[PDB]
Amino acid sequence: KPIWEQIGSSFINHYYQLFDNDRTQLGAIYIDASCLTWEGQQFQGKAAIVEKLSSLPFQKIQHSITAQDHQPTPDSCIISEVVGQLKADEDPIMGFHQMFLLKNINDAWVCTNDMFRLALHNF
Amino acid sequence: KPIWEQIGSSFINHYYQLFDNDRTQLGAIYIDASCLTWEGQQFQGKAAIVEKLSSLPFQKIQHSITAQDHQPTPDSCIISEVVGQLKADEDPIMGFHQMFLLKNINDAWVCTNDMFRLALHNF
Repeated sequence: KPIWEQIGSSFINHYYQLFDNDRTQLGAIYIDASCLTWEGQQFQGKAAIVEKLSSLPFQKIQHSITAQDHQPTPDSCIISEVVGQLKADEDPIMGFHQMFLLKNINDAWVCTNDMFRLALHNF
Repeated sequence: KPIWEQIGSSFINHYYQLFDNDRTQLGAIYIDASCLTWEGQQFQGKAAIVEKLSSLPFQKIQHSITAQDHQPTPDSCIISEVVGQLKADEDPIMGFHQMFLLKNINDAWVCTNDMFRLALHNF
């Protein structure tokens, strides 16, 4: 795998790792200019984004990835796509799709753009 | 609508008009560094993208957008997300998801990163 795939796959892994153990720690991977579109709702900046994710009414959450793709961009960013399922407490299993735009700032890969959508009908 | 939504939306609309009515003209929206991932397979560079699009086995296709989201990025690009359905010739209706990274180059909006995937779930 090319370097953008190694970085992206690793960022994806670390992201869900954090999200699934303590989403209040996701601030380390967003910056003030970060944009998040979560089920059509928009949020900008590390504070507002973490607040939104933290507000999700779940105690236990687990992401399982069924597919991911990564590409390099001309401004040296990495764009990543992920599809999978999520198990939050006793809720029925739900499919999700997520997109990330990554940029290296201050020698750290951060997410500048995040778009998340859930499957309307699940098995 | 914010400017990034107006531009992303018109680009999306244009891309599908081209795809559904004259796909041989799709190369015009890409540049040499553009990258495409088609149903999980990678085509890096305009030449490979163009050849792959030219190879599509369908004679006629129709796309219908059901949802879209757009965001501005720090380097002034626009990241777009499209959810919809598509029907090719006699194949059954299928769900799809597509992501586009847009950048104004030589003062024209072009797509630098394109990720297309068929979808079994309705996002």
